Amino acid sequence: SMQEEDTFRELRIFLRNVTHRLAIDKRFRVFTKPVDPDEVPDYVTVIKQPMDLSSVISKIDLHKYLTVKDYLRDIDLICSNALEYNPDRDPGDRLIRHRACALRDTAYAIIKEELDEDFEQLCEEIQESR
Ligand SMILES: Cc1cn([C@@H]2O[C@H](CO)[C@@H](O)[C@H]2O)c(=O)[nH]c1=O
Repeated sequence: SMQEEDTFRELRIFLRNVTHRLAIDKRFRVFTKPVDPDEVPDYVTVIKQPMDLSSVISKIDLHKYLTVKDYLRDIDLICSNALEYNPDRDPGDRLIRHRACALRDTAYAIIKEELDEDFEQLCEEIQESR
């Protein structure tokens, strides 16, 4: 449907806007790009599904997200990866875990305030019909 395509285009605009606001926050810099393999060579072995905000933008533009739920699974992945890969009591690990939790919480709070539930419901229904 042309009307369904308008729905998804609006979803994409909304997701780019949320992702931009996360990406510009200084606390979340570490999550804006894939990690440096030369810097952290065991990362690809420990973390099988790397995710970051640049990859999220790429996925939005590739029409990979048809719902906000599918977007949040990738935000959740950014966060869970950070908790799994940096689990220690040392301050560097604690800092990154705090920042990961904050990224997750911030994304969910923006969505809570700014996503219309009926718009998400529409997206989910279109997705489930395909
Ligand atoms: C996302 C992430 C990053 N880092 C460090 O910050 C650099 C830039 O991402 C990485 O190369 C790594 O040294 C980590 O140590 N753990 C992580 O989970």
